[PDB]
Amino acid sequence: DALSPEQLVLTLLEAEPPHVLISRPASMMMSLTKLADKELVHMISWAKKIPGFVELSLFDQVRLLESCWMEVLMMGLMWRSIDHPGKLIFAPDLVLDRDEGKCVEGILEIFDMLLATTSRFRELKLQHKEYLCVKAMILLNSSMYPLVSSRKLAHLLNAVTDALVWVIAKSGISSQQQSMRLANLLMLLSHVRHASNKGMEHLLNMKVPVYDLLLEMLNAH
Amino acid sequence: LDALSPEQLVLTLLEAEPPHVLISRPASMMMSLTKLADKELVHMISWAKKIPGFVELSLFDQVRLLESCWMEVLMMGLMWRSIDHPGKLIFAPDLVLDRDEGKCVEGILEIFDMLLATTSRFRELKLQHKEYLCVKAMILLNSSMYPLVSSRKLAHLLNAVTDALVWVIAKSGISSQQQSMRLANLLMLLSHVRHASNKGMEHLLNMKVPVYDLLLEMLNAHVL
Ligand SMILES: Oc1ccc([C@@H]2Oc3ccc(O)cc3[C@@H]3CC(F)(F)C[C@@H]32)cc1
Ligand SMILES: Oc1ccc([C@@H]2Oc3ccc(O)cc3[C@@H]3CC(F)(F)C[C@@H]32)cc1
Repeated sequence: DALSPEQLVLTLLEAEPPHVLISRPASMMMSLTKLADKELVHMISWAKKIPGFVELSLFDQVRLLESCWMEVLMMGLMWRSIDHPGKLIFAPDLVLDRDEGKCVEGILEIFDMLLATTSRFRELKLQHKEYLCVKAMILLNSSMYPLVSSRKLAHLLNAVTDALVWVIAKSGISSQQQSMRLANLLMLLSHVRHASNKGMEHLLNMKVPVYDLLLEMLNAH
Repeated sequence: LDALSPEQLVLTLLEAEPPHVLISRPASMMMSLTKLADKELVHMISWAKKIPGFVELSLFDQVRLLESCWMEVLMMGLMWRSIDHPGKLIFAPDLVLDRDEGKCVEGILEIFDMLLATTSRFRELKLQHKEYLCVKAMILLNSSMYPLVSSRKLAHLLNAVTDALVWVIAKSGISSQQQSMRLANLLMLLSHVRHASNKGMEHLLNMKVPVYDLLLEMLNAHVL
């Protein structure tokens, strides 16, 4: 019942992470990095509140968290930036516009992928309910391996899909359009995965250790 | 309009399928894969040009899509011809590799595992021949965001191929909830194809045949 469409969406609503303030006393990358570390903590809490997630093997839980985190953060970023072209609302005291991305090399390229994907969600008029479904799906779909408890993950992923399909249905649009909107949303996931891969590569080409800090949190989990 | 109809479209993509590519071998594993990719790219252009309406996009978009997708389309091809043989990758008729051979070159094993794992999901879903034809066109048409944010034309084309896939899934006979679930399951896999594509690109650029520059030459010739 907790995985019933309407109930599931309300449950994901309440599970939303709080606002994160970095509280600033290289530096741009310092801030982004301090932010990620803080957001990751709340991201774990968020996942655990997704009905059934805690019931997957701890193996799958850790697996999913480890490979999704960057995507989920960027999905979050895109959603709070969605109404402001040219800008990225990373956090309540960290708003960066595109050009601030020229400072650090390699980043401008990523800002442009994030801004372009956000632009696309804006054009589709992504709803609050749809966004809650898509973000859970990003988590649940982040890793193939735990799927090829696997029974449980597949069932959970189907449940969230049903909820997204349900959300699209009460849209009142025709059945052809419903299929098209589902397809348009899911194809955007490719692009969120893409920006995620670019941001990971760049983070690792860098000389705060988010990834190791994440692994500590995961061992804590 | 009618040439983009679900039935005609699937048949048109069928005929547009690239030929078998023989690498014809007289570092080495990576030499082979690289010489193969280069040969496949030529035919991939031809393939794209046969997708109804592709040629009627701006040359700028045609080049954007081709440059962004090529690795994904290649890997989509790989997964499809490997789909019935777990543990193996049929790259080409004289180049079959199994997981283990991926240990030789460093970094490659991880990619093989992503490819093999994605191929296994396509096998579990029982990907159909005409579903595969639709998905691979979608991979091309959805490879780059920028050309969409002639943009009217690309969105129309992307909708036509999607309609065709939805149509393919419909005549499957299954219920309406399952049709939605199948569409969703297929498209979520695109994320994993994109992913393997990104790992394979990164690995290719960390290397010391120049596939990407050779692609840009082909792209300039396509342009001239
Ligand atoms: O809510 C958040 C969402 C995403 C992030 C990431 O932060 C870093 C940090 C170091 C690094 O090298 C790459 C990145 C990537 C790429 C990006 F576009 F700059 C932002 C990404 C952080 C918080
Ligand atoms: O049909 C084909 C499909 C994909 C390819 C690619 O070939 C190279 C070549 C050099 C390199 O550094 C990376 C890769 C990636 C990664 C991979 F898994 F090894 C195979 C990929 C080639 C032909």
